[PDB]
Amino acid sequence: MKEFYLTVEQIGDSIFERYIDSNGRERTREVEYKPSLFAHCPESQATKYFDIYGKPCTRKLFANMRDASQWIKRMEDIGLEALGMDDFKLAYLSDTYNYEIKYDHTKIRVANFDIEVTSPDGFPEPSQAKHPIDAITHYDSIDDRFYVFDLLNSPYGNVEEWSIEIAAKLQEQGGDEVPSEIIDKIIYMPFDNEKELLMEYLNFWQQKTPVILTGWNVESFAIPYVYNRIKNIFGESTAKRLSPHRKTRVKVIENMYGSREIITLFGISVLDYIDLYKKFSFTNQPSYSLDYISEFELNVGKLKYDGPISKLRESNHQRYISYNIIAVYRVLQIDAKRQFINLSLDMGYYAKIQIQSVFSPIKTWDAIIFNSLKEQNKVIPQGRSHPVQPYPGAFVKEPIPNRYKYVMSFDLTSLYPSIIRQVNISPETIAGTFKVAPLHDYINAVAERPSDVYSCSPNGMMYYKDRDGVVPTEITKVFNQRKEHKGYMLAAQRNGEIIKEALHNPNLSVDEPLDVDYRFDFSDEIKEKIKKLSAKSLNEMLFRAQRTEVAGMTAQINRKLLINSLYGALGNVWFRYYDLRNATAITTFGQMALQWIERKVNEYLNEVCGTEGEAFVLYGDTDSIYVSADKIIDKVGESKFRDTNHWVDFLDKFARERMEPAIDRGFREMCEYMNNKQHLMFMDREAIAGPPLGSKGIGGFWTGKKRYALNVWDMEGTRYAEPKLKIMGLETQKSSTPKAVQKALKECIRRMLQEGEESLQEYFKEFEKEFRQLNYISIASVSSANNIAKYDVGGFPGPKCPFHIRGILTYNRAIKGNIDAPQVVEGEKVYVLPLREGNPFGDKCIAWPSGTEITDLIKDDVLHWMDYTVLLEKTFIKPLEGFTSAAKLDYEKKASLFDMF
DNA sequence: ACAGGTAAGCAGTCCGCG
DNA sequence: GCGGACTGCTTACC
Ligand SMILES: Cc1cn([C@H]2C[C@H](O)[C@@H](COP(=O)(O)OP(=O)(O)OP(=O)(O)O)O2)c(=O)[nH]c1=O
Ligand SMILES: [Ca+2]
Ligand SMILES: [Ca+2]
Ligand SMILES: [Ca+2]
Ligand SMILES: [Ca+2]
Repeated sequence: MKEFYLTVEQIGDSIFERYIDSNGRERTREVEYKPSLFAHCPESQATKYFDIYGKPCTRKLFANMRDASQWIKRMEDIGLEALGMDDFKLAYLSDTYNYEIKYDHTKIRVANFDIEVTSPDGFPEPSQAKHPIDAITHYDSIDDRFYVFDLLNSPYGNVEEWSIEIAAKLQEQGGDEVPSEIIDKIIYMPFDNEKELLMEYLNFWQQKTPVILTGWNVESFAIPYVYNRIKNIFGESTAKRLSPHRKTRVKVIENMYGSREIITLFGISVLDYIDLYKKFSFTNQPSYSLDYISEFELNVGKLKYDGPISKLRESNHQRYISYNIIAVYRVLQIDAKRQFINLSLDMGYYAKIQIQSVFSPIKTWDAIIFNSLKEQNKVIPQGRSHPVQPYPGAFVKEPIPNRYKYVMSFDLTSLYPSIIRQVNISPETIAGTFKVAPLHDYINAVAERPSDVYSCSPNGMMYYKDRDGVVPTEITKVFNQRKEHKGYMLAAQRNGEIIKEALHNPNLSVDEPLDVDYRFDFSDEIKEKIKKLSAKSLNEMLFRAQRTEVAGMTAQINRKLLINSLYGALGNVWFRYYDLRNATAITTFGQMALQWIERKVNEYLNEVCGTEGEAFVLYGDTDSIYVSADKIIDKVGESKFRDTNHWVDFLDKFARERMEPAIDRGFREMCEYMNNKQHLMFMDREAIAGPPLGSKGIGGFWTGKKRYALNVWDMEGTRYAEPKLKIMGLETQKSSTPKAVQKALKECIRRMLQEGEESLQEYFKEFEKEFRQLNYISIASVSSANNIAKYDVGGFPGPKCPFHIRGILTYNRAIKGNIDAPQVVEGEKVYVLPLREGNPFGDKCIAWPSGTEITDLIKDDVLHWMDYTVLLEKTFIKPLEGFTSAAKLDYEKKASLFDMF
């Protein structure tokens, strides 16, 4: 089979590669890569290498990478450009693998692990590595086994071996409840002492050397600690065994009152799962502990136990080890669902970069663009330095705060990416410029046509319509990929709504779920069978459908992230092809396009409907417009409408039959105006919102820019079984507003849109009345803790000290001394609560690490001095007042005027 | 260093106000 | 004895 790399590193004048050969065996080699750079030369001297702009270049082979590095320096010490790929690692791959890489993941060794360290002291700082490692669970994807390393003897207590039979029993039977599906894949290994533990671990690591190393927070804790622990004991010569090439690099970076350590192991690709989740999950969590995340993604338990984790191993060792095995497993479950590793490999092998580089859009695209240029024998430009500069972006229409019964939305596809393709924007397709007229002239189709021969943009740039352009081309490949995966996703969504509509006929029968591929729209034969299935079989299918959707989502939203990131890279000084002229061409064209079609859409509707000068487009943001469909329902009036689904199907057809075509002709015209390479401004219908038939609900409302809510019935072709709320920017969508309030505010909104003002007040009085009995954790607000020290001023708030920071300082003060209470980590999330006058803490609020309960020491005080009144006003009432106010409505009734009656 | 701009809402301060 | 006019900090929408 076609070969493919595993990892690659540059060490001195050599390149170290681990790869899979034609036979599927993992090999390693050390190459004295002879790099090759370029320099401009006289037009006469002819060759095959030309820079992206069409200039001749002479190629220079170098004895070794070191000589090529010194040549780039000498070249700058002179003032001449030094073209070519300066990152010799990438050049090496590009050379070694000149073909679309087809890899086999079953050959890639993905390791997953977690360790435990008892510490009565406090949190075992990896830099110090003072306490012993008493447990290690390491899962190997090739062997598909959990290798468990237990330390039975330690200065913190000796314990009896772990029992796998006990781990398997249910909690309720005094067991640990370790999943059945992995009990057989566990290899338990007890040890008399730490040295033998650590020593046996390293030999294991030698035999099963990880290619991809993942885990939860593994990069900032596990790895560092196991490195420094092995260092402080056997010496840095042994510790370096963790690297297959015996080479490590330790970067420091210490805070104002803390020491953090960054270890890099050459020959291994570390993908901390928390970093993968932060970048690809598209979520913003109140806490990032595995428990919180595990519950959010899998709906599993809280992994409970009694006492501090510091005393867990000593009092219930059986559970301690079982909990360590389960934690490692939970990450596997989350990944089996989100599939971030697969995504990483896909992106990695597509661009020919180190796998750990998928975190860098700039690196990713540099390699993609590079490889694409190599094929046409072109030479890439040299990276230059630039000063940062602000530049304009998208346009956002100021909405009129109010309610909106029926609303319909429209939106363009991969906007910026499409704009790049339509105008043919790229570092080498620049033709020139043109005197520009105020932006509103082009919108109003009044300004003179910029060019008759070139592709143009309202910002004054012109691009060749004839040529190709590596960016436009390379950006189209990834875009087509997204197209596909988005297809499978939306299908899984639709198939999913069917199963829900079917959960209304739960047939009293014993079954087994159908065997279908949820990536495709269910066929009639299937749609036929499902109607007869049981609530049991239907649910498993719903579950499988949703897991298919999530998998699709991951695949699609992240390819979208990538292409949108190429646009951003154009606006970043570190990008080899940085250029504000191109970035601005994109955003400016966007501002024009959005408003251009606003003018248009407002015409065709004022025309058709009949009225004149009536604003149908009530809002818009970057590439979307929300059109009011009241008059479109008025010209027919609530009449020939049997049930809600009636007019929803009505509007669906109106947009799909009339509105859209109009829009297509509106953008086709603009493409002509700007004389662009090709028309790709495709704007289709999005959401259809409004209240249920004959309801007291307002259907929707806006309060300001980026702040609105709508009761949607159909979204991009999916007809929900139950109306789904679409809220944007309101408190309900923010991680900082307490969970109880998000849930409560969302119910108020739901009642406010689906039902009338009566249901809202009814629920408002109810909530206000019960608010006091909610758990403290669910009514606490959340916030990140940045620059704590900065406003320290010796344990007290400083100048302009932030509420959450303040609340932290009061915390460290209430636990000051007894080093055992969890310390708030600089840069993490924290729960925050307001304290009434007279509290023993000496302040109006207190803060503590999120995803946790406050230390049992101060917990009862804070519970007693909680200012429920401020919490209700600030987090609930104030924002509620915002929604109802803008929507012309009241939550707490009003002066009946008929009072005394 | 390591995709980008737009915009809202909360507090903290400072300053005008019989 | 605050109101609002800025400013710093968060976090969401594109
Ligand atoms: C979400 C997002 C958008 N944008 C820009 C580029 C986008 O094309 C534009 C509009 O964003 P979106 O409408 O969110 O997305 P999209 O147009 O790219 O694609 P689609 O709706 O088909 O999924 O805003 C970014 O630069 N970065 C981002 O992270
Ligand atoms: Ca743990
Ligand atoms: Ca879009
Ligand atoms: Ca769409
Ligand atoms: Ca959009």
